[PDB]
Amino acid sequence: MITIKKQEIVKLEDVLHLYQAVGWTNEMLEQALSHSLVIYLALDGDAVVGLIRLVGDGFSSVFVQDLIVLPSYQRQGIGSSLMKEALGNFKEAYQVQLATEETEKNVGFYRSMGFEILSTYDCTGMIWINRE
Repeated sequence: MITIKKQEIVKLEDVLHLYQAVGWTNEMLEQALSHSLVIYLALDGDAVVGLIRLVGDGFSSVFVQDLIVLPSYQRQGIGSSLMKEALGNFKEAYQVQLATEETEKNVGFYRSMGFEILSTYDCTGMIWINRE
């Protein structure tokens, strides 16, 4: 049913429906898509139903920047598949990280993928809020 395909060029038109599906806010994104380490798509025949996008230097640091499945699919291992194929390229990267809404669903899913929350190690993510 579902195809996981590595992508070399990803144009925003072909994936904008996925970001809309979550949405939206803010594009930097057109530019971002060219400057990522890797992108995989999830395909239901010809339909684009999921995306993973990794960023970073690819050696010391890799970040799971976008992980999207259409909320209409899901719970059939699409997110897992996307994660396992993309991260397979980076199995020796020094640190691999991500930031998520801290819900039981999100956290339970990333833990099933082998990720742990930073507080378990007395660490924290921080985000730039005040730029002046």
